[PDB]
Amino acid sequence: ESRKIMVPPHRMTPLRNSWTKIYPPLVEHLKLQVRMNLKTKSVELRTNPKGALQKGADFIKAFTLGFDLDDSIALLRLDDLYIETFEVKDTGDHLSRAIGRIAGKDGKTKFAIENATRTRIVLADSKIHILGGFTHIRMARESVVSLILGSPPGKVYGNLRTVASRLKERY
RNA sequence: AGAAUUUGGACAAACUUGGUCAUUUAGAGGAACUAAAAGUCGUAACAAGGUUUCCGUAGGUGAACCUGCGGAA
Repeated sequence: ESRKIMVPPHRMTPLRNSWTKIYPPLVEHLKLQVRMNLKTKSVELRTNPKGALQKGADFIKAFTLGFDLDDSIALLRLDDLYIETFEVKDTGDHLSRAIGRIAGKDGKTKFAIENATRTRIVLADSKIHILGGFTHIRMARESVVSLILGSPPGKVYGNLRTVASRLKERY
């Protein structure tokens, strides 16, 4: 029993140079066997005779999606971690500057929402992936959807301050 | 045609000398109207929203990396 994760040709060279830190938790912590098909540009994970294949698939799928090495190791460990993918889909007007509104100047809005909601976000052209806990993904996604659908920067930043406080608060 | 006697002298800028119009009074009076300001400390209020990871190309190049431009997720 096996899984195949297709590595796109824009995350291929980081996979090869950081490959030597990717396969050791895949081959001794997880006890899988791992091959990298250079023909199909894919990663194959097979099970030996001696429920972790989905964990390894999510590990390399996070790296495939665009999350860094330590972020992917954080997904491989830390059972309470999830990752949500969505396109914008809500062109000059709407597509070419809603993503500029998520980013901001030097990505400071994305950095602010990452630190406020304790997720971390990779923003493609229009493909947003979010790695966090369940409630953390909920709040980061609500704020990202907010500032692609139109909200004032004061409103989204006040909501970010408030969500940081209430997510870290007991009671 | 010069020159002065002129040949006759109309013309005449500047100087005396009464009224008209505009303005200054050295200024001083009169008797009207209108106006008259007592309140620590108050800001930077003032403003837009292209990040990650590759790929090509031009330049700066230890051909590494950076920057600009063009694409991909």
